[PDB]
Amino acid sequence: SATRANKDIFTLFDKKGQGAIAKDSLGDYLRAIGYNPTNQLVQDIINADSSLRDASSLTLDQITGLIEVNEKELDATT
Repeated sequence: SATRANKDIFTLFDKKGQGAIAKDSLGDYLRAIGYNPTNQLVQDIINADSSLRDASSLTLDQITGLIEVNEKELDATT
């Protein structure tokens, strides 16, 4: 995948200018970058993280730790 694509989609979904999109756009963001996972995959990687389990809005730097770190499995979706 490409990190540039994540930056364009994250800021586009960030219509407030705070550097953080709500947690209701996670799946809507993976599709715009190339990932087509499901709620079971999305919920399993979120609730499994004590920091993202209840995070209000992931920042641009937070998504990078969820795409690169899960680059093999998300890319395998596909």
